[PDB]
Amino acid sequence: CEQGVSYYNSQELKCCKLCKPGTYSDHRCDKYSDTICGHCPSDTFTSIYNRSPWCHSCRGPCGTNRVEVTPCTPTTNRICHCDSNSYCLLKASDGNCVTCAPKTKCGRGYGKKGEDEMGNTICKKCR
Repeated sequence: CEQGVSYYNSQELKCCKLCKPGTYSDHRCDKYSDTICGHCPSDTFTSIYNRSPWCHSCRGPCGTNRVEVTPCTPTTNRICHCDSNSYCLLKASDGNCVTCAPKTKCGRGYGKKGEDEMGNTICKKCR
């Protein structure tokens, strides 16, 4: 069977179509027909070609101290990032930041030189 297109159905002894992101398996394939895929209901999603019986619930609204970098769409879960003044202290596997921390502010006579791998400010002295 073809990757991200179909899967092997041991009971029907044939490959059956996978459902595209934004859809889920409404009816498995059988001797007569191939998979029947339904549209994800509102506030739900599927991000990969799947055999899912239902779509996944989108995580709730981000909030004031977060920016909604990725909206909740039939193919995308909602993704929340820290604002530009902060960096993430604990990331979720999908990139969603659970915990934001403010970036270090450079003191008087200092300025931004760049950021470290964690996203925090690196300060240099101004000449």
